[PDB]
Amino acid sequence: WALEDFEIGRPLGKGKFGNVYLAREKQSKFILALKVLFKAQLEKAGVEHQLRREVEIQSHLRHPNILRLYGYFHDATRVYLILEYAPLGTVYRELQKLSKFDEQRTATYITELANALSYCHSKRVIHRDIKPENLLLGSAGELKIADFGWSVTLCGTLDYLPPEMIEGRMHDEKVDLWSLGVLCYEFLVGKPPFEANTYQETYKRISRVEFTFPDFVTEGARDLISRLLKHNPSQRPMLREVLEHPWITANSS
Amino acid sequence: WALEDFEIGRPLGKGKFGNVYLAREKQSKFILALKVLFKAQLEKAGVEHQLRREVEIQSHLRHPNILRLYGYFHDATRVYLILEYAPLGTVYRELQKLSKFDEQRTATYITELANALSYCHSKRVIHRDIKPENLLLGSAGELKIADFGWSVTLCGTLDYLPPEMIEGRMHDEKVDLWSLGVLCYEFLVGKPPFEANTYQETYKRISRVEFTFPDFVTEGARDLISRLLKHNPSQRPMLREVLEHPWITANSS
Ligand SMILES: C[C@H]1C[C@](Cc2nc(Nc3nccs3)cc3ccccc23)(C(=O)O)CCN1Cc1cccc(Cl)c1F
Ligand SMILES: C[C@H]1C[C@](Cc2nc(Nc3nccs3)cc3ccccc23)(C(=O)O)CCN1Cc1cccc(Cl)c1F
Repeated sequence: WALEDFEIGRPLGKGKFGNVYLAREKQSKFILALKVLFKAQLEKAGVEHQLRREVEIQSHLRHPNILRLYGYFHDATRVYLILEYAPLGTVYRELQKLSKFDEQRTATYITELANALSYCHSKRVIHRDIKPENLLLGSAGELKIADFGWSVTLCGTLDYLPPEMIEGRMHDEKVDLWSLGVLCYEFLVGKPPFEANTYQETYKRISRVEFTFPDFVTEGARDLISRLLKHNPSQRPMLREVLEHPWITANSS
Repeated sequence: WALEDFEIGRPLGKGKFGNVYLAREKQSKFILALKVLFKAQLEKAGVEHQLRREVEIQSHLRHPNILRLYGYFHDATRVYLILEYAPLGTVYRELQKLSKFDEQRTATYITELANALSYCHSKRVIHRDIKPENLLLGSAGELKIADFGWSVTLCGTLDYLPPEMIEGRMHDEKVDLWSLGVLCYEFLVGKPPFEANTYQETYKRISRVEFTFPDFVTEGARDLISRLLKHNPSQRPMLREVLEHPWITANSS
């Protein structure tokens, strides 16, 4: 794989880490997206190890609701990621356009997200927080997790370590349950549940789990969102509980 | 401060990070220990930031049961730490020499440790795991914590973070309560409570908190050790509870 194998189109975002472009593989004429990351930028920020781990994880993820990584390559200064192109843009842009989503559209997206996350959980892969600007849309309107936000000793010290230092990240697998609650609310309401005018007030609202619903949010949607937005991570439902929630099964396409 | 200000004596340990030596300040003839760390070694291991934070914390710690950092200095390639010299060596060496400690010696050391840790807790400083080889002894037999094992955002992301990602390290302040339990047991018994022939068996014993006491360990010592060695960090006592435990108040000098 080399840069010359691709015809480049319009930019699809610019950042300090990498630029993304629409591209076409020259031989096949297959449309895709090419992300170019600069090695020195990744090294200077101490994110190069984190990137390699996320790319290795992402290589084995094949799901309709996860943005596909077709392959990758590099040269002396840059790493190139060959990605699926999602033609309908972000869920964030769609929410801006529509103001808020109806219950069918929302339950469908939540199902797609929980399916992707359940598929990853079965491979012992968990995801961190999820933002709607990192959720892309395919030609048939399928949502695509596109952030790559995945995660999978000193001598003579084991004897002295407590269980929490050796058992690993205990309930880090529950961060994405809280993200589904925030997204389900944001999709129905048009804004995230803890949004406030200042950092301190936003922090207070999340830490105390202080949120209310507009009157139009229905009983089923409130029940699901209230179960997802638990302060204690272990009390948040399993993804299989989300997929079988009656508001989800009634409204999801 | 410069190297020429000190007369160097015998080595007090050698490692890939730094060498320690007995030293005497030339003008005052005051005995101390000088630790020399190589900047390139610290940088290559990605421990240089961690070191600066621990040294900054350690600069403000003045307690008879914490090894004193008198000051520090550097040149082009190395960082020098000017430390208190503890003439009676480690608690680890004393335990080897005596086989095990009596209840008075043990309760006294536990008190000294809990006092140091309580003093740090009041300054919002917590400690990680504690090993007896990092516990030194002063001329009057006072134990000295000497490991420096102390500890004190993306745009548009706060709205999407769960409480556990913003509230910080929740109960990391409880690791050192588990260390006091392991040390109290090791001091009375002569070996740590979860010691086993293999890594897998040691891991199993800590994770399941599977330990027993030799018949000679008394009721009071069992009560304290059993309260410290709780799997759930939040259920371990506060340091003030350790200091007021009747086995401690009865046996501590
Ligand atoms: C900064 C924005 C630019 C972006 C451009 C854009 N992309 C597509 N489809 C793609 N399929 C693959 C990659 S982009 C379709 C578009 C349709 C109309 C308008 C802009 C479009 C947008 O404005 O929606 C995409 C989202 N982020 C970047 C970004 C964020 C996370 C991950 C990735 Cl990989 C990423 F690129
Ligand atoms: C590898 C061993 C070597 C050591 C040497 C030694 N030190 C002292 N007293 C000191 N007061 C200040 C620093 S050393 C007294 C001794 C008495 C007899 C025999 C050896 C002695 C030992 O064998 O006990 C000390 C413990 N660790 C090193 C070590 C570990 C953690 C922190 C530090 Cl700073 C450190 F140096």
